[PDB]
Amino acid sequence: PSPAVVGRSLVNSFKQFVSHVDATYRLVLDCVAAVDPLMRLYTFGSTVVYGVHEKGSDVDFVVLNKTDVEDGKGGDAATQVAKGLQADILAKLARVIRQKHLSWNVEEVRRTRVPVVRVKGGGAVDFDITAYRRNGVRNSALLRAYFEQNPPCRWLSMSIKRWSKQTGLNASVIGGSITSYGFNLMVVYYLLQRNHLQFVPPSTIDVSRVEPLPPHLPLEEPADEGLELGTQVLDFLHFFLHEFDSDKQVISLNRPGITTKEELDWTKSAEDFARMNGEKVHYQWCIEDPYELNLNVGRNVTPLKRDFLRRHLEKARDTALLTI
Ligand SMILES: O=c1ccn([C@@H]2O[C@H](COP(=O)(O)OP(=O)(O)OP(=O)(O)O)[C@@H](O)[C@H]2O)c(=O)[nH]1
Ligand SMILES: O=c1ccn([C@@H]2O[C@H](COP(=O)(O)O)[C@@H](O)[C@H]2O)c(=O)[nH]1
Ligand SMILES: [Mg+2]
Ligand SMILES: [Mg+2]
Repeated sequence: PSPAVVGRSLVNSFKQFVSHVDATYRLVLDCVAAVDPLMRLYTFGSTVVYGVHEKGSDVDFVVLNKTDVEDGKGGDAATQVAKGLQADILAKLARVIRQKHLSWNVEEVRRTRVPVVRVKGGGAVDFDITAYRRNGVRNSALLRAYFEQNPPCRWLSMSIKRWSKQTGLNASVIGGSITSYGFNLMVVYYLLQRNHLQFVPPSTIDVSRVEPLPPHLPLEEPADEGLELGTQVLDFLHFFLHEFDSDKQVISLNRPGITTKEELDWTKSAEDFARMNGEKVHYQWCIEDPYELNLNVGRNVTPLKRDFLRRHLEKARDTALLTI
């Protein structure tokens, strides 16, 4: 197709999306007050990034203490004790949520690097609780900060996210490699390279100044019937197929300009020594975490999943990201 055609099939595909989180936030703070009344609740993830709440999206919360919040720029420990601490306080809160809401499924998730409690209410009321981590709110505010720069870019984002679940690329789907977060990191990196955004050093995001529940950010329709959205997609996909060099480069918001794998020691050699969650890390598709230490966000992109990613980045160019 063409920028225009793509733009219209996309605005068309979102048209019933354009047709209240405080209540959940409140519901949840109930259970935290019960565990410890001095304990803060922070919202993060797409709600906070986009300033809007989508259907098919959950809500991400983290429970923090006063001093975790005042240490607004501290890192998150990746020690075993940190993980012990976080699991101890999320077991109690889970116990409390179950004990206040019998219909709800409260699953204490332990597969992960980051201990999380997963809650389904049935009423498509969904959410994840984590404890004692700042990086979650820090990177969402960092991505929020950027999206406020150029608010219509949220459409490029939402368009990429939805397609990634649909393609089976998103970490939410079996066989998926990159989280929704990882994809936002690409959207932004791309827009940076192309000058639609101004660089914001990650270290200026100060948790002691973020809002626990930030204000809504009106999402408005593309007022050119999609031409800007359409030409950005066609270009985003061109950027990742023909401009970004996955063998020598790292998608990163840590520096403006290029970051190489060489300078990070994200190399073949590294892979042999590397391990994350009692398992291999891959350095095929490299996405540098703004805040975590030496964490590649596409560590699951096996040499084969890098095939599918290229495979899909090409089909998406002729299917308007699966809409026509
Ligand atoms: O590898 C990860 C994944 C997630 N996160 C933290 O979790 C937040 C939400 O993680 P999600 O990947 O669930 O993304 P999302 O909420 O933007 O979109 P949906 O797929 O839910 O519609 C992210 O924005 C980030 O703060 C990480 O820090 N690292
Ligand atoms: O670095 C991370 C990774 C995960 N999570 C939380 O745990 C859930 C599952 O993580 P993942 O399995 O998508 O990596 C996410 O929705 C999010 O709330 C984080 O806060 N930080
Ligand atoms: Mg989420
Ligand atoms: Mg998630």
